[PDB]
Amino acid sequence: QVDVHDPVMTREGDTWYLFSTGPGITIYSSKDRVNWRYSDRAFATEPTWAKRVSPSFDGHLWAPDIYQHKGLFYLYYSVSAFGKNTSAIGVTVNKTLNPASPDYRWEDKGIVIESVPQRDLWNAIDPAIIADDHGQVWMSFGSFWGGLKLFKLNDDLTRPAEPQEWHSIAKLERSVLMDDSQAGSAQIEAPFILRKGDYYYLFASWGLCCRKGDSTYHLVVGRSKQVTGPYLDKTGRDMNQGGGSLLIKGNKRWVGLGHNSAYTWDGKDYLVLHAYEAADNYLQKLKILNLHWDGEGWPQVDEKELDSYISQRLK
Repeated sequence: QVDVHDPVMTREGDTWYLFSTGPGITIYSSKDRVNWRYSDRAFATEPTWAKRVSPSFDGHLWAPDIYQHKGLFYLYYSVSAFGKNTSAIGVTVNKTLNPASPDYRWEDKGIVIESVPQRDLWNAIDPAIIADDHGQVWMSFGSFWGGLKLFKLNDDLTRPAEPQEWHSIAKLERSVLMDDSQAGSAQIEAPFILRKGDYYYLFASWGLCCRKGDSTYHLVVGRSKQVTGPYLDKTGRDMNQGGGSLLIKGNKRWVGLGHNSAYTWDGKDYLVLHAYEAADNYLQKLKILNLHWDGEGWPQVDEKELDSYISQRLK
């Protein structure tokens, strides 16, 4: 199976592209969303500014997002360090995703936004891009600290619009009296927003990833009429006060899962995530699940598809 973390996806013409946390942002390609061949790393080495944001930076970019805009491909990515909020989200652009195309090259546009310890009570990782009905485009992001944020992008989608317009969209408990440089116990990260019908649906990941056997990582969801919130769960609780309705959690076979994306392709909806295979040393694996919608306007997935979806890494 294809091992990925924090997977996003897009489609250029007839081929699917997948992007994963990994060196330079790992890129895979597939004509059927099942059998995946390696395509490229977006960055050969790393972004030139990466080390001054995060001195210890190991070469692994985190938590990508892929967004199509005015004929161009915008790939957001995160530079960070483990357990810290010395982080930034960058964006690099391409005219195409086909590596053998002469127009293929990724150009770095640099830092969209950066978090600084003791200044910011948020962590500048885990971008997701969403457009609204008024021609505006927003970035949602965040992990731990004071939770998840939404801000308006400027016209080229490389920086916050000025003047700035920000909105908190999901949070868990934290006292400001805590050391600002510490992650805290607000185990929440990785917003993803999908427009469906009259609602925007905010997915987030709760609990702890990356922890083999002790991983409690799972997905919750809420929904809002406006992209800027408030996102309420099934019981009517704002996600800004720790609301969020269980979408999918793990079992004996898949211990922890999350950091999801979500897409509408050819009139059908899909959930894209990673899940830790307990029979394979808890190694993250791509899972694509059919995303359904009940008669009350809430998403639903069949967890058995954690087993029935079996990706294949080709050579």
